[PDB]
Amino acid sequence: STGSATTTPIDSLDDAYITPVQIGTPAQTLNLDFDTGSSDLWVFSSETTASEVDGQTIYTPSKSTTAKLLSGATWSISYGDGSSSSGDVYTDTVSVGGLTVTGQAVESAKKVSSSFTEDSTIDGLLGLAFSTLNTVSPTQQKTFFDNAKASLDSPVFTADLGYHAPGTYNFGFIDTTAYTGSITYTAVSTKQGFWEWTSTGYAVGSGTFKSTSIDGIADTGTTLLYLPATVVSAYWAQVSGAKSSSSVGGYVFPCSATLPSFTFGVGSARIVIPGDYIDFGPISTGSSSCFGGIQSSAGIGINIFGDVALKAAFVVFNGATTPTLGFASK
Ligand SMILES: NC(=O)NC1CCCCC1
Repeated sequence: STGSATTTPIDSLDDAYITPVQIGTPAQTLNLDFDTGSSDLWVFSSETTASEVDGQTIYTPSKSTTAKLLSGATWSISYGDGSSSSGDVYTDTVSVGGLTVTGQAVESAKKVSSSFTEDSTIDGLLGLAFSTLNTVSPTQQKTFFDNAKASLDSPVFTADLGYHAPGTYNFGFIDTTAYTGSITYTAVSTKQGFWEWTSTGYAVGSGTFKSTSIDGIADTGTTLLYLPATVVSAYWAQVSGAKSSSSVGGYVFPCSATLPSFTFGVGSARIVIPGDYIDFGPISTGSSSCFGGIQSSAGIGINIFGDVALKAAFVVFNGATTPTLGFASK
């Protein structure tokens, strides 16, 4: 089997991407944030505290003839950005882009934090990291990808995120028309439950490539590119008037600037992030200070190849017995 679904930016900055997901019988279509940095499929629901719902589409398990309460199971998650959600669990039929899993754990939110309530465009998350990070207790549950894997033509999914445009998530096949050149594969460590890999180095604009190992995660659920302070300082030193602002919470730059590109290494290959991809716009409406798309990871404890990096590539998440990542230009 295979599936193929279009992913759409939630706003004009590509702050996140939503992909329609069919849940239940008859189908209830919710727009989920596909997140390769977490392992829970959770939804706004008929159980969510009413004051915490503001425009999201909800899953109502009582209207699905295939929903079953997973007796005793609860979940509770806290993300890197400080947001959180918790609730109970149903099993139900879940389809993505024509690919169907029966008996998927659908985590129903009883509570969500303010950042979720305040984002009317995201109806929940669909986690695509390794199932070892799933929060369900007392019986940990499998991701949608882990449940689908055995039925797929090939045990893979691909992320093809657009810059200010729709893209695609494919399951079970590699669309050889979606990228240029060849795919370079690189080793993955699953020891922290993430798609964790080591970049071979970087370049700023037309500068010389610096060969240096940068361990980090491929995370579709993180907006920005978080890298060591040495690397980030080197990038923003090329932008007149850029500075790290403690008050704003990262590097800012004059909105009048033209930003340089940023290149990262995948083995002997190179992925170039155009400068425009690094512009996240005014810090506040009408400001001439703009927020940077490359930020320090110093305060995180891990480097994160988030959407700024991934949307410059066609990315293969290879879930073979020994997982690997693949990157191609496009
Ligand atoms: N994706 C995140 O922001 N945090 C993850 C940490 C590991 C457990 C699942 C959530």
